[PDB]
Amino acid sequence: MKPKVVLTHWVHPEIIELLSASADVIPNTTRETLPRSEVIARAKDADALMAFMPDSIDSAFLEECPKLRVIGAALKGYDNFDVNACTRHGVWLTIVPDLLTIPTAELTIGLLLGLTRHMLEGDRQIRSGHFQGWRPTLYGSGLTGKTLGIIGMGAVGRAIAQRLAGFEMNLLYCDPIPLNAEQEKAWHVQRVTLDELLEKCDYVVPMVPMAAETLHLIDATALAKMKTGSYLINACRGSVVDENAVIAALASGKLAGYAADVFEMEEWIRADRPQAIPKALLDNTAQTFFTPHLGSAVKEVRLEIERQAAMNIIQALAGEKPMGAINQP
Amino acid sequence: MKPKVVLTHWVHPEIIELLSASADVIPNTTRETLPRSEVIARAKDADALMAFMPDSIDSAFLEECPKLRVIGAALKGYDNFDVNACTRHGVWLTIVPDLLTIPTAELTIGLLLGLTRHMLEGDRQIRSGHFQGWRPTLYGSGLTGKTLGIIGMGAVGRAIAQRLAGFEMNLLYCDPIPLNAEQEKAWHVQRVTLDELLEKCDYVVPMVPMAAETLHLIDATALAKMKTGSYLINACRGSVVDENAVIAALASGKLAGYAADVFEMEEWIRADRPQAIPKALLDNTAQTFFTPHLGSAVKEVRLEIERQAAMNIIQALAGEKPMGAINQP
Ligand SMILES: NC(=O)c1ccc[n+]([C@H]2O[C@@H](COP(=O)(O)OP(=O)(O)OC[C@@H]3O[C@H](n4ccc(N)nc4=O)[C@H](O)[C@@H]3O)[C@@H](O)[C@H]2O)c1
Repeated sequence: MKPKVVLTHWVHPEIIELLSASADVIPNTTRETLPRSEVIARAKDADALMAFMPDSIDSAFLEECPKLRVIGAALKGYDNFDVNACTRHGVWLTIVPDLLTIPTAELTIGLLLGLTRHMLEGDRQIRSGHFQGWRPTLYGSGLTGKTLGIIGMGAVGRAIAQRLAGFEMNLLYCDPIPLNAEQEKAWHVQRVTLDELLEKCDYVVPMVPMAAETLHLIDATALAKMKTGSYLINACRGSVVDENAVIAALASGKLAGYAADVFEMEEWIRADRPQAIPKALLDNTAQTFFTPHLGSAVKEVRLEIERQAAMNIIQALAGEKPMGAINQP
Repeated sequence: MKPKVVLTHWVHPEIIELLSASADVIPNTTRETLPRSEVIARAKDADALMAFMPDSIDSAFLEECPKLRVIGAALKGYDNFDVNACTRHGVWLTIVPDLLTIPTAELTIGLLLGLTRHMLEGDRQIRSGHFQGWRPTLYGSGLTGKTLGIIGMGAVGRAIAQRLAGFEMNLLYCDPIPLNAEQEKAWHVQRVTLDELLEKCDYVVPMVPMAAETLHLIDATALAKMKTGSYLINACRGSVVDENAVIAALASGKLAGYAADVFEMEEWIRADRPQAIPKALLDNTAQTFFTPHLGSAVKEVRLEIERQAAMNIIQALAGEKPMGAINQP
């Protein structure tokens, strides 16, 4: 009998066919997240699982699935997995590197341009049917000559700087790890401290990992150091920005706008956590621009992420050591 | 008429004999890489292609080979292939299992010993004809009693630690995921943070698994934390080490030497890659030891890689789903 593989979320039909040669596949045929109780029910006698961001693989999950030999995570960050529990239960845990970086950088620049040029309200004005030509409205803020700061010059930060290098801006970054001289010259980016960054920037773009030290890194104290009329673009992680302080800074005029691909509400791991995006942000269509965690939502990229997770499962089930393993069961 | 298979690079004669049973084989009789135009000229009417590291398969290539049914990559990865273009053109794309671990670990230790014991300069002095017996020269650094640190503890790192376990060294490692307690005791290897590792090590060996690769893990900041007089050995991947930072550390005396099997000029997916090994490294024969990507240049391993690629081609040409498929055409 073939091993069984459960996929918790929708995958491209080619991926199901690929896995079907060596396993019986139980897919999620909908675009929705199944409740944890239904994922566990399907996985209880599975040999393999393809896991996604909404899955929380803890010891209780693994105890319900005694046949599991590999979890192929279609993800880079494995915060939602208990790796040591996987290891103790004899379960390979694999991830996918690199693939999310560039589409997230591209989306961040889209949020920057959409927010600073009032493009959403512009589209709404077009859809109203009342367009009759140019009007002296929706005057925004341009990029050339402005100062943009990247907090965290890592994979996404470097992808963003490379792309903004052609926009004739003044680019700053802060990071405990500096770029080298060739990189700083290539992108014309200057290293500063976080305080200097917050002081000088028209646009602030946090791209740090979520850690104890970066929880609410952009809080009321950071916003108070920022330039009046500045913009904040958040596509890193939901709780790096204090959304209640942002609401206050928009109300007072400290921030001219806020754009975000990520939200505190999706950080289910923290106890003090809201279950909805604050209404004062949702109602403020004039000053905000939001996307539902679309950072890596590019069809060709999602397919290659799914392919890497599938190959890890195939390799593990064949008795090989999977290419993306982070543990050793 | 049998189908035709084009092999872009040299293979062992028994592989050509294996393929000859079901296909007419067009080999590369030389040890050279053919220009792309010649590969296309051979493969325009081929049913199958065996591809290697120097190959790159894009949509334009596939448009010129309308009879192609399978590309069997003699590779454990597929960065140089447009997988979805293969799929859309009806072409199977296959890979082989990762067979590189142990020969890479062995070569890394060869690099360590050759570099630290001045063996290349020693051989030069022998061939100069002027050897007249022992002299107080070419004094190097030994292994016993010294501290060596492996950054990353996946398959290759574990192979290195197992082999260095008998050398009476102080072995350290860092990895987000720890080794088993039985392995730590068996190899006498101790987990430390990266900072502790860089601080304590006479020898530093970056060997991060594919899931943990990051650009310039060893940069100017890391090198400034290392011990003065230390040695750096890179058989991992070119992008792991900032080669211009290394040149500066050799020049300053921070590094006593650098050995490498891989080079930044090899990173054809990174936009800002170089196209030569820096002249300041090539000239420095006194403090460097280099090999041209030989980590798995072992006859047994190369043969098995070719054999698996040939079997995939044979399977696909016979109308089966090949065992190493990564797509579904
Ligand atoms: N919206 C999405 O769908 C999406 C997609 C992918 C990723 N993400 C997010 O998940 C994270 C991973 O981003 P990353 O760039 O891949 O992570 P990393 O390379 O480790 O970060 C650079 C680091 O910054 C550090 N650092 C640390 C502390 C400090 N006080 N200052 C620092 O500066 C340190 O030195 C290093 O350079 C965010 O970046 C963000 O992108 C979202």
